[PDB]
Amino acid sequence: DRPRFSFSIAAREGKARTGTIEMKRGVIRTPAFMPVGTAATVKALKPETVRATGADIILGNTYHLMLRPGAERIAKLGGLHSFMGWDRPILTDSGGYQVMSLSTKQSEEGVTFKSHSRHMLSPERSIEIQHLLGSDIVMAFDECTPYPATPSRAASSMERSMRWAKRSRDAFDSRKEQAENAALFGIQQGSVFENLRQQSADALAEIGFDGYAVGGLAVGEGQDEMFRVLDFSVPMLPDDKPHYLMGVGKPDDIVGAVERGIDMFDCVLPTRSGRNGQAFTWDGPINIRNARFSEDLKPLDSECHCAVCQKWSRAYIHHLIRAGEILGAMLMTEHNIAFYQQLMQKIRDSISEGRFSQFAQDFRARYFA
Amino acid sequence: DRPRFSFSIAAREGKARTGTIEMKRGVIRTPAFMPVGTAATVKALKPETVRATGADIILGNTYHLMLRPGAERIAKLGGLHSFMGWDRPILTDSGGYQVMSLSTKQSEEGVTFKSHSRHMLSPERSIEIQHLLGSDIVMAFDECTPYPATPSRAASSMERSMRWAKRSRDAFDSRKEQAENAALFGIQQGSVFENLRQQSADALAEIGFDGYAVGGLAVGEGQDEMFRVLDFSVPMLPDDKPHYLMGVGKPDDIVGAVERGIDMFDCVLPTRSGRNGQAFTWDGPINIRNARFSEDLKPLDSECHCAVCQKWSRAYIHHLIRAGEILGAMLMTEHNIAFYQQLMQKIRDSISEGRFSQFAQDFRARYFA
Ligand SMILES: CNc1nc2cc(C(N)=O)ccc2[nH]1
Ligand SMILES: CNc1nc2cc(C(N)=O)ccc2[nH]1
Ligand SMILES: [Cl-]
Ligand SMILES: [Cl-]
Ligand SMILES: [Zn+2]
Ligand SMILES: [Zn+2]
Repeated sequence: DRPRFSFSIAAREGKARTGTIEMKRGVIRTPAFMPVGTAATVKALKPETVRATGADIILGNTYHLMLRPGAERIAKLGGLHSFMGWDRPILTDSGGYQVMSLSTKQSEEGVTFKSHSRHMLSPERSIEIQHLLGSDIVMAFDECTPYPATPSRAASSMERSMRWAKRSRDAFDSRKEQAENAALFGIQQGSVFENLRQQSADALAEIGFDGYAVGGLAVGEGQDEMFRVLDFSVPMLPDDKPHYLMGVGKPDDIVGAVERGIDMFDCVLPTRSGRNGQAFTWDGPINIRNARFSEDLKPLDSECHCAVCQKWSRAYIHHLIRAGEILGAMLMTEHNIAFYQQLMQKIRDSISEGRFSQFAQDFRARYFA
Repeated sequence: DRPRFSFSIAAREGKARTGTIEMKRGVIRTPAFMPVGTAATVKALKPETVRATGADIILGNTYHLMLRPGAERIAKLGGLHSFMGWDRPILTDSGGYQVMSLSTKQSEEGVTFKSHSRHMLSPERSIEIQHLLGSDIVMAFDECTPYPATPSRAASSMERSMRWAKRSRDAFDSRKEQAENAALFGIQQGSVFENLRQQSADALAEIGFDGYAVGGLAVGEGQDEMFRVLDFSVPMLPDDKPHYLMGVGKPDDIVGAVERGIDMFDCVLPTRSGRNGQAFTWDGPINIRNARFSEDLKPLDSECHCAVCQKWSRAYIHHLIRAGEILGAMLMTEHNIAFYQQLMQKIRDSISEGRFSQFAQDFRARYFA
């Protein structure tokens, strides 16, 4: 039987790594992309279709699930895995980002908020909610500093996040069944400031976590600045644990983040933009609503191995999306998630073969041609 | 290789019949239920899922397809079968019902209408559109008399429909590829009036068709009156050809119509009401939105063999529908279409075994308990 948590690095190229996370509910191949399952569903896909695209793990949103259908209710029904029919690992976010994005009164104890009914989130309650859901990878409860942030405000926010990281650690460890069966990741903060990022990394490593997220990015800073912060921030984290870049991102963001040592990603882009008509291809994204696709018999992408590209034309999917048909959302989403997984597979294989730098260059030349 | 069209009756009980229609693109088991594929999609289902539920044939809507994406466009892309990915028989309605329901200037030539752009439908253009789509069962272009109708107006409308039935026959026969590969059904009209129904049946049998629809019902008259009209109307049609009741209906409508000699059905009820939260069960319909289902771990129906009932709870589907999630529409629709197909299978098996009258009684006692 698999362990609670084991991360093994099988191959490296520069800062990039490829390997596996073994957990009780399955193996996660890294670098990994996690489809987002907001309200206990990856939108427009059955779980078997999510798995068929190659996903090893999905993300669930604590903030949404605690509001609807409710964490205690999900626990009474047997947990999130049983409820939605996904039996593999699930990583849950802590709610700290979405509570400030979608709901607030902030204090050292936590955050009180009104649902978009009054509710409360603290390190202790966030960890408890993630336990009730039956999460496999639990995220510490933090504060995602807005961008831009002054050094003083970034420091105060990071310091609070580090105090909350210790509270998250202790709450997780107090719950025997959670501590024995799930993993806990800490979140580095510090905005764009190298000294704060170092202080945050040091605090998290002193507490000790199973993996380390780079928080506070993809908040409006742009790719150049995100990459600049990753350049110095990722090396500060323990090398032997997974590095998770939260909320990223576009295909080119993923490639460059892997070049900088990131092992895990999540983003709503493939699902949300798929429903809006944007399809990812190796020649860049296309908007299938465009009239130029109305009689195009080619698949969404000429090389993609997904079931959508084996079976339906651009012309048909164009019609479905223009007509507002549910099947349009289904087909666009399956293709986009499959494309993302094929990207991750090419990344993993190229690192394993010592040709990832060439892959990244070739990928960019074609994607942006 | 299968013939263009062969209907064979394998077993009978009273007025009920069970058998098969063999066509080039597949065999249709009768009595048959056709899921409705309005705009080149059975809403929220891949074609493989439609087939997995047991459907042998689907219905396409000429009125919608001629407006979006266009009949000539579908032909240029290879036909409706290729376009949507359904390789089995498709029956297309003629557009006459939907043009008056959804769009008008009526004349002996046809109907001119504004899209909900000005457009035209005549017997000749309707048959041509159905050819361009590549329909396997083509419906004659008619006029669905509103209910209630005075005897004079019902007669005038039926007489026009019979003139249009001859024009439909001649247009179909003029097109060699259509005449050799598709079938043509005529539509009986005459409102609720026995003498007009007889005149219409006689006119259609004189022209000669591959099958005969009972038109003009399920237009507000209620089940008692629909059954009363079927009592005298179905025996007027040729016994050796299929009898198609257009736009019907609820499970109990289907059972009673089979008792009266109907072989084919279509209805949006399972798909449309599924998206609205109504699930069919052997104990009657339920509305999954109801709070009583929020913690109900049972499947939608306790006996249903569909993939939804094998895998997900009422509680989960309740959550999805309340949240407006696409997967809720997908799961409700797959279950409802599967339920309808299981109903048709039980009907076919009970007729084959000479126990359909008992099945109908047992079905009604439980469904309405
Ligand atoms: C889409 N961007 C994004 N940045 C994030 C940062 C965090 C975080 N906790 O710092 C979480 C989710 C995030 N999503
Ligand atoms: C839902 N009721 C319904 N009655 C129909 C009658 C016709 C007809 N052509 O008489 C066609 C479609 C129909 N749908
Ligand atoms: Cl999404
Ligand atoms: Cl529908
Ligand atoms: Zn694809
Ligand atoms: Zn079912």
